[PDB]
Amino acid sequence: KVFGRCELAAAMKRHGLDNYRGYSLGNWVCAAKFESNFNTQATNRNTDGSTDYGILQINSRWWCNDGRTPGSRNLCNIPCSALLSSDITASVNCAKKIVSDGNGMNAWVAWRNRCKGTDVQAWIRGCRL
Ligand SMILES: CNC(=O)/C=C(\C)OP(=O)(O)OC
Repeated sequence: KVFGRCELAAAMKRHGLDNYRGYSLGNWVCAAKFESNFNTQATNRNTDGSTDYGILQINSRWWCNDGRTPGSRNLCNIPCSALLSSDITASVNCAKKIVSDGNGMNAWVAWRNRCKGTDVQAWIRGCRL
């Protein structure tokens, strides 16, 4: 699924991500924008052989099991495929563990480089939430 901007905002709000660990909904939307362009089925191989999965590009080196990432962990206790669902529940739950790990949303490199410090509120401008 390719979410609309406000559609995704509403889904993230519905699943308790707005102001989770103090990150406003804008931040989650901006991150998903530059991670997946809103597309739940987004996958990208990393040069180290891990893969990033879904709207928030959760990585198999630590978070989810894909069975092909030697040495990795699965700290969200999910197959990475479950991060590709139309329903964002699994991604949202794992993103909550990721963002609580200590470095906040800086774990998402695209958030650091493209969202951090910006007028992230634009991402939810005009949305009925
Ligand atoms: C295209 N994939 C990515 O940008 C992966 C990002 C850095 O990983 P998170 O989303 O940082 O992974 C837990």
